[PDB]
Amino acid sequence: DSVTLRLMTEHDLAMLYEWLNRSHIVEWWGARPTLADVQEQYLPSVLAQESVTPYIAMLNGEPIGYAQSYVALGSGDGWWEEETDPGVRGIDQLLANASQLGKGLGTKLVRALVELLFNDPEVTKIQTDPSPSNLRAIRCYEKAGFERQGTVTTPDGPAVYMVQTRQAFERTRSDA
Ligand SMILES: CC(=O)SCCNC(=O)CCNC(=O)[C@H](O)C(C)(C)COP(=O)(O)OP(=O)(O)OC[C@H]1O[C@@H](n2cnc3c(N)ncnc32)[C@H](O)[C@@H]1OP(=O)(O)O
Ligand SMILES: N[C@@H]1[C@@H](O)[C@@H](O[C@@H]2[C@@H](O)[C@H](O[C@H]3O[C@H](CO)[C@@H](O)[C@H](O)[C@H]3N)[C@@H](N)C[C@H]2N)O[C@H](CO)[C@H]1O
Ligand SMILES: [Ca+2]
Ligand SMILES: [Ca+2]
Repeated sequence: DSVTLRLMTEHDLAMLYEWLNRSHIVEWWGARPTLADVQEQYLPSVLAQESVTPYIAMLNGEPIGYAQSYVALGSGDGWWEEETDPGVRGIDQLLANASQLGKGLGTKLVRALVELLFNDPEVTKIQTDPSPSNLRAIRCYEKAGFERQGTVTTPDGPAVYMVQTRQAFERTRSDA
């Protein structure tokens, strides 16, 4: 059914810790953080100082994944140094359950996150940066309305820079 987003809290950290150690996640995210790693890195107030907002994806009253949005400009640590536009938001996300992968749930999560961010009238464009090897994530982002721009170097290595502008989001709301 319907994928929604709520803010992540401190109460979600043990669950997030478990998720980040599942093999389908460890593969693409990180790696293998301890409980204390997750607690000190993903505490919502700690993420705040990075301009990162954490969310839990919800489906039929159950938590099914983690997402984050961030302000690209001024990200620090070598991140997004050529950005000039404070309206740009980036996203990252994962699905908690291996049994639920490749069933279009990720596309729904991404669509829900993109709609959320464009409801901040200050947001001009959403970016994402899946690794070149992560073809499944790239295809998920494409189905969700993102377009591949090219390869950029990040502190996590080269990435496929993908974007969806507000104008593209407006134009793809109706077929009128
Ligand atoms: C910037 C970043 O966040 S980097 C990426 C982040 N996270 C991860 O990779 C964590 C582990 N993976 C996940 O949590 C999830 O797979 C997500 C969120 C990346 C994507 O969600 P999913 O539900 O699996 O994707 P969804 O099914 O909606 O779409 C994936 C597409 O790739 C295709 N696909 C499925 N498996 C693969 C694969 N192994 N290789 C290539 N393509 C694949 C699917 O068929 C679908 O395309 P199609 O509908 O045209 O046939
Ligand atoms: N100052 C930064 C802050 O801007 C922010 O950077 C963002 C990262 O989090 C994202 O990576 C995450 O998602 C990836 C999956 O998409 C995982 O492969 C990765 O393991 C995970 N970390 C990047 N894709 C985009 C960055 N802008 O968070 C950092 C540490 O948490 C801070 O140092
Ligand atoms: Ca505002
Ligand atoms: Ca239209």
